[PDB]
Amino acid sequence: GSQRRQRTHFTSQQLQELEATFQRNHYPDMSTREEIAVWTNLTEARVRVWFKNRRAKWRKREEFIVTD
Repeated sequence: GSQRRQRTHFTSQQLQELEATFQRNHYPDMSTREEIAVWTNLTEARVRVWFKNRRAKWRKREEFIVTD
């Protein structure tokens, strides 16, 4: 098949809830991936793919580092 809308698997609003919930949860699971997807019109696979790409991008950006 193919996509019903011209989107890069996310919207400019969904990406904000993903990078916000990434602050409270750095490693979501089947239950927590669904918890964020449920009110953002996503599925757990979109969340898993996004967090996988975000960890790979975080390491170039150094968005969080432990200072202790």
